[PDB]
Amino acid sequence: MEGVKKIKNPSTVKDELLELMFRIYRSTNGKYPALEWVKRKPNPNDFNGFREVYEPFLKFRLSQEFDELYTYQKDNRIIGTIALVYKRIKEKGIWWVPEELMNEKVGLIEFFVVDPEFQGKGIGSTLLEFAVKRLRSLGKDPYVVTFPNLEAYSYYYMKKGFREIMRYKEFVILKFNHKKFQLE
Amino acid sequence: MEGVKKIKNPSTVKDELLELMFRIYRSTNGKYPALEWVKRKPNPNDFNGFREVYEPFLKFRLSQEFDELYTYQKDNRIIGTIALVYKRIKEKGIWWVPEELMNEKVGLIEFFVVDPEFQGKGIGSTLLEFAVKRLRSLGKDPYVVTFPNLEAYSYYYMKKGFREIMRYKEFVILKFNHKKF
Repeated sequence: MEGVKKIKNPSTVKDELLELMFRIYRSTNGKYPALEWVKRKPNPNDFNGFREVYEPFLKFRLSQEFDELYTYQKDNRIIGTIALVYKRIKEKGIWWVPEELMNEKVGLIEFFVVDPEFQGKGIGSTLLEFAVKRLRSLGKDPYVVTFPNLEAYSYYYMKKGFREIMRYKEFVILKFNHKKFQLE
Repeated sequence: MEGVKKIKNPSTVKDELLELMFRIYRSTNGKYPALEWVKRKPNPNDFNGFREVYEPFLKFRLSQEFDELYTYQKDNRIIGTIALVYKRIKEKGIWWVPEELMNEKVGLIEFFVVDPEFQGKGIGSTLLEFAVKRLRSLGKDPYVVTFPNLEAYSYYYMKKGFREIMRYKEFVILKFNHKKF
């Protein structure tokens, strides 16, 4: 048995979600989920370090930020998630949200992920489609945020001695730094 | 045996490279290799459509863009690649680089990939480190070009009807356009 399932009280699945987010952090080698408020990011295989710096963030989002949390479950197991934020965005304090998106027709989608062992199974499409329609039925337009510095090559090169020097056109040029490389 | 091999005549392993690159195309669901000029990218599992659009580029690059091509092999099997461009870069038709950065001190690293089956085994590091060293020796400062739009989330969302509306240094906001979807 499987399917989309709404979580009545998002905070009650924090532990299960925490572990799902860690497996993703490890599978993506520290790429996701994003840790904007973290100076030094923990090793992707370090769960304790991950939890210590992510648990507080999740606790807050599950309690206040998220207005609706949806998950894809298979036999009572969360293998996919997606959250909606639409209740008074102007007062949500969402760090990336500009004044232009602080209006009644704005709907935010976030916390969208899929268990790394269930990719290309149609789960992401089902979740996203459900989320887009849910927001629409609420008279809201769907918006999302993304972090380009997480692009695969840039991310790899960056932690390999390269530094950003230019980003003209649809490209981002990086340059190797000898002193930065050895700094590892 | 295994290790890094310098391909004397890059155009000789064109077919094997095509095969490897298609495996990457399929493994990254159409993300890599980048097909910028392509308005309508072929389905990630469509080898014929992939070749028709990518093979001509690869062919040109192997013969006219790359000055040096290195691979990492396990016997005759290519499982990693990396190329160097540092000779007369102002005359290779390169469009993904600024005119201000096309001097004799510039060295370009491209065609860097590793077979999806050999991740986290040190292959990538070995090749990159080799490339960087070789470039520095020739008195060239190594540079690479990346495509931010290929970021996992962006790429996925853009494929699902999302379009960019606002851009910031650390993030980019995307809005769903039903009328377009």
